[PDB]
Amino acid sequence: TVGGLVYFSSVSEYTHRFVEKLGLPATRIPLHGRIEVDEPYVLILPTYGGGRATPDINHGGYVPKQVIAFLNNEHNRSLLRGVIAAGNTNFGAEFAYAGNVVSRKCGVPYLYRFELMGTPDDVEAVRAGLADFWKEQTCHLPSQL
Ligand SMILES: Cc1cc2nc3c(=O)[nH]c(=O)nc-3n(C[C@H](O)[C@H](O)[C@H](O)COP(=O)(O)O)c2cc1C
Repeated sequence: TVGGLVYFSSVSEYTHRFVEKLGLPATRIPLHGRIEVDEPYVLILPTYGGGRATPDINHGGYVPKQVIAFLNNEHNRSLLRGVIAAGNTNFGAEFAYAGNVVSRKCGVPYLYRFELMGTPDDVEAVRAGLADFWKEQTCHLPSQL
């Protein structure tokens, strides 16, 4: 069984580069237009909209508009199981804040955060963490009595 993975990456392609390094297959949310997915997934997304030294989870701009639109589709949203976020620690209290926003507002675990295209340690930690994450779903199977 392949873990479900969905990501967004802008013209700078840093999240795309991270996903390529992961060695796990993934579906990219496009710059424009609707897509749909069919099986449970973890979302990897970068953070935009920074600037506010004392930020608030509800202030808009952190989550890419294409991700908001993707998650407005009830079926896509129903299949979201967790989030991994990227950013730049120079943003301080706003570092990787899209992960905070998605995890709190969609009620899913915040699995990991990283900077830019990620380090080798980030790649390894995400590969191991995703494996452990999907294994934990096997603790939730229906009764077969
Ligand atoms: C306009 C703009 C705003 C950004 N705002 C934040 C931010 O609030 N917090 C953060 O951690 N990174 C912020 N970043 C850094 C990006 O999240 C980072 O460069 C990321 O790697 C971009 O991913 P992408 O190349 O896949 O689009 C911002 C970058 C830009 C260009």
